[PDB]
Amino acid sequence: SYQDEETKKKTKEELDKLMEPTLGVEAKIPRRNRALADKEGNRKATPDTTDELSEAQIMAIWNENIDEIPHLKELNDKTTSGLIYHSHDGKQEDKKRNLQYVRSGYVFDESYSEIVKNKNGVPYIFKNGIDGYIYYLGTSPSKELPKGNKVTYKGTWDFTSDVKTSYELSGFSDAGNGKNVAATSISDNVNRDHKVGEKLGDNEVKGVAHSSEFAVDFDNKKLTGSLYRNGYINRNKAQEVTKRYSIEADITGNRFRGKAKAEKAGDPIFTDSNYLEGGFYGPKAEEMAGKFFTNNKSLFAVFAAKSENGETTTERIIDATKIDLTQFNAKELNNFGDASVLIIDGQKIDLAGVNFKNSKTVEINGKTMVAVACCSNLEYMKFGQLWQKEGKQQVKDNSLFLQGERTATDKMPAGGNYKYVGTWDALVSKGTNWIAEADNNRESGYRTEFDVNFSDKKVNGKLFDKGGVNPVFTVDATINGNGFIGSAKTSDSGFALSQHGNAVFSDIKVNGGFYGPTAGELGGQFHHKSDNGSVGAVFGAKRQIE
Repeated sequence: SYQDEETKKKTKEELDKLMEPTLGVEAKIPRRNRALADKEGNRKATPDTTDELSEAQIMAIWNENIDEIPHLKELNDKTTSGLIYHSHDGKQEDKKRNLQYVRSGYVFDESYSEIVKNKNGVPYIFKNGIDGYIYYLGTSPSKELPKGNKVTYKGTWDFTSDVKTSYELSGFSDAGNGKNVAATSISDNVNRDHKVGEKLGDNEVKGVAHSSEFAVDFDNKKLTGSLYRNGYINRNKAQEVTKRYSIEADITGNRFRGKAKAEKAGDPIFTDSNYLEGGFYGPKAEEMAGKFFTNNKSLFAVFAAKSENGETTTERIIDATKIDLTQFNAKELNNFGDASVLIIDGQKIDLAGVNFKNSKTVEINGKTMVAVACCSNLEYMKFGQLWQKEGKQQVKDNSLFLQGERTATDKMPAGGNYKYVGTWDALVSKGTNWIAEADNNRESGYRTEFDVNFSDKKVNGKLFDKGGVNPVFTVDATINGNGFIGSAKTSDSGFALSQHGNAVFSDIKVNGGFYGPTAGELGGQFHHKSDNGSVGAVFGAKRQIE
């Protein structure tokens, strides 16, 4: 007498490329080509007057190890200067940046000469001076966010302009003033080596280099911020602190999208941007980082900041877990708030498809990955199998995954009783390998039934084998916030898979979540390893009517 409640499909958004989320972003610092001839060996009527910034030069990056600074090894291998620096290298006050989950700013060779000649030996590329990148990179995109109307983050920002020989900028050294090398946060004449609070000697130090501050309103999913330039400070010269930008953004998943507003009029490079995007990093959003690109393409900027502590109450926004089927342990997956996407090496694998469950095969080189994702009636979560192919078919790294976009806790139903119907994937390993495979045969297939009492804050569930009359697994759990937690178990008799004893499981931890606008979807996992008696499982179910 039961069927899927009819809910409105999740609204599909199409992001401009720059607004797509990534672990990090980098851009090369522009350098004017000073060569006098072109590649065919003919004299240029005029030398280049520009070296532009473009959206194509703004690259997504995805290194897992943040201690491995982007391009740092490449720059050391090719340097003839021995003058390699980066914004976290600790050698000056402005390069002491104590972040745990984020790295940002710049990495560069102070003086690198690039001269490319054609086959007839004529130079058609000549660039010299600072060589490097502006960037940010984060790790562990946040799965929980603080509660509250104002959480403060403090940190830095950094930037590179483009190049134009007509630029007449002030405040920048000859090492990068826009004419031959971009004006950057490397060449800006700011306070780099005196700490906040110092006196020189009547002059108080108010800031170091380029500082950022953000006020995040997590409960309204909004944030604002400011970006400051902290000028050179001397005995003969008090510090000029100027605000260059105001920032506003809206939060989606663990990301935010917005704008940067230039605070001073008439500046040829510090101009408005409609293209600001960044995210929260750390398990509980202890840090944030992002970038923007001005609308006239004069500037690519990055920023990074951290909150004072937590210590703070958080609400979970995302589940994304992989259960490995050879060790039966779990690991976190990168996810930005879209459960219908699997993220591997910065490549997004779309999990949706026309059928009830769908297989996607993709080479994220050098690995060739297969994902089998369920299901088409689940809009705010996905689960299934993930493995790597090796010939056809020797399977490698076999695993299960679950992703979901959690219900907001204040949108959790307040009582009472609802039925949830779905399916599941699992591997039980005793002697033989017993498998569960997702299907939509709710009569005799691999069924999952859940009764959820929101009043009693109790979740009860049954998980079936195909054709079975009784469930091979049951779960008892308690609702807390927008998730649930409890235990899975077998019958006291276990279940068969005659020579060896049945598999019997008791008290296996089950973690689950509620997904969607009003918890119309739920899902969870449980895993356990023992010799003998191993099991890994993911499940999902849709709220029913009648």
